[PDB]
Amino acid sequence: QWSEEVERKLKEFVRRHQEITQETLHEYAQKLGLNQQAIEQFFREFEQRK
Amino acid sequence: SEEVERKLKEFVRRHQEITQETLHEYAQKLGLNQQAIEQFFREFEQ
Amino acid sequence: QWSEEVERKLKEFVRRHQEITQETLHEYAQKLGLNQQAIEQFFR
Amino acid sequence: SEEVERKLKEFVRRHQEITQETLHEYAQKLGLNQQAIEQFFREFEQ
Repeated sequence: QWSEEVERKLKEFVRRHQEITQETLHEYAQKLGLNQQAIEQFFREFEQRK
Repeated sequence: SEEVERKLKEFVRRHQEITQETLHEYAQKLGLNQQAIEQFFREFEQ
Repeated sequence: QWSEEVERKLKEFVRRHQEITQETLHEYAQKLGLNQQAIEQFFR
Repeated sequence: SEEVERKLKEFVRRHQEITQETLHEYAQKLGLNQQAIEQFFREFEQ
């Protein structure tokens, strides 16, 4: 035990938990952004054909 | 008619709004939980 | 050297994160469901 | 009317798949992080 190494490891666990969450939420929003662009494009293409 | 076009576009807009609001709420709740554990480590170290 | 309080706080952090996720997903499904049933009940 | 409704079906399906896959990936990454701290503590075992 090093109260030091243990403290370091716990703090890194908490930091990484937040890092993983932020990276996930951004990726999710990006992929949703793309799915939304796609259905918008369909609506336009459908209208063009009217 | 253009009425179908209206309802379908609104369905999609509401789907997006629900998604946006819920993602914001989720991030806020997770952020408070994160604040809580970080505050605990600060206090504990003091 | 071992802190039960630190152990329990960390386990609660992880528990609350899971709970927030499960509750958020459930709420998200409810809200999307209300919206879907509206577009369906528009017809006709 | 029907062809638009079917295309909206695929949008809704795709949004569900994006959400489900994102949740799986998120769980996997948090899992690795939790496993790492668990492994650190198992080093204290005789």
